[PDB]
Amino acid sequence: ESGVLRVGFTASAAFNSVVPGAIRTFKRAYPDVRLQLEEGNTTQLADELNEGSLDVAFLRPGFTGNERFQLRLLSEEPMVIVLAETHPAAACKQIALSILKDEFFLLFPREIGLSLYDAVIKACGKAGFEPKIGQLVPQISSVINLVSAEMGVSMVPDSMRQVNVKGVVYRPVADQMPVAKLALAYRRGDTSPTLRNFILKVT
Amino acid sequence: VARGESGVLRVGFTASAAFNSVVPGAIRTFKRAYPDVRLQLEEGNTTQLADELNEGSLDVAFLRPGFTGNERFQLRLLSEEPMVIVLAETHPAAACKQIALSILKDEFFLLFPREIGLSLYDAVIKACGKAGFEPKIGQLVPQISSVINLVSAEMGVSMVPDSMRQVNVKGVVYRPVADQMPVAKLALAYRRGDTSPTLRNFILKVT
Ligand SMILES: O=C(O)CCc1ccccc1
Ligand SMILES: [Cl-]
Ligand SMILES: [Cl-]
Repeated sequence: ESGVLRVGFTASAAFNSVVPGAIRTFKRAYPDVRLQLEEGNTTQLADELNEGSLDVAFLRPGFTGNERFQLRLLSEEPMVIVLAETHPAAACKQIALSILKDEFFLLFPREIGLSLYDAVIKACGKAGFEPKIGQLVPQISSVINLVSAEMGVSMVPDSMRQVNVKGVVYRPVADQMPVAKLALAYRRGDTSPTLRNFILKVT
Repeated sequence: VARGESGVLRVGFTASAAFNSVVPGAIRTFKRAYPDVRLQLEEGNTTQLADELNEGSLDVAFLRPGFTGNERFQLRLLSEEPMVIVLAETHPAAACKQIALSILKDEFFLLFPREIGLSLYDAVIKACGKAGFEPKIGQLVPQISSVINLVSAEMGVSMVPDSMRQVNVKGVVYRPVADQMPVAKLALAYRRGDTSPTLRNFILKVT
């Protein structure tokens, strides 16, 4: 219809084409709706849904509260490896996650950064080891730039390939099939026509 | 032994600054040539990084000059860099190789909170200010990366450093500004009189 709609997403989720593609499709079909967009991590985006300062969110499932919200599983992209071009393993078409047992891992801060981190370590432990914590920077951008500086490595969703930083390469892992999970989140009982049309343009 | 071969150096940099090739390049060079120093890297906006320099929780920073209180620190001006226009592929102005800023006087602009960004925000307003308008503030997001993803959603336009060409997001292109010459300055800030050897060797690898 027409009105306001507060849409949230994680910075890493925004690269996933389904996030700007849904905002594009909704902006075109309902150009009178006042869109108000927000960026934030999974837990903070959930607190806004609870309090009411947000209507729908592109977040990662598994957070503590997925029962009291309506969760629409969206897509599953694979997790690739960020490698410095100077690294000798960059020549490999596919990397065994086992090969990076002796490298530092630049990941999200262990605290509010609860998304993806837990997915890296779970896929990483399956290769039979636990990554030593390298540098902890709260943004994917700086994670990828810090790999360019030869400060370590990391695992990122395949949608991170759009960050074409000179000096880094993106290679999938052949040992396993790690994936990044995304979900559409909104409260269980919402009657907003402006919101309703959004889940319909997403799905 | 205490000649900078070993020890701890804390380096700071802003989000946008990291994309510039000087920041990563300097770090690897220092790392390569001084493996045994514990590098403690961290991100922050220029205001936060400078305060960390003054308070002693940070040894050197890659920040943007001009911030208030910068005369208290030693600033080595790094290489300047032009500011390009970001816009969706579907934008009709994307067909041009160079864009005039007066073209987008009513176009919604996708900027960032002035608190998270002082200089780049100032450069944007000052550029459009010379173009003869104040930018229609559309949405505000915290990381720059996110304005490029939001510009992919046709939610407006924005102006970012030329380093962000590396953000090759499907649906956005970058075209330089033709009617003016916006720029994005970068400096290396440290304490005037910090004689930490590890710090001094680091300045050598930057300049
Ligand atoms: O580099 C940035 O991320 C924005 C530039 C900036 C940020 C904060 C203060 C001055 C300049
Ligand atoms: Cl000096
Ligand atoms: Cl001086």
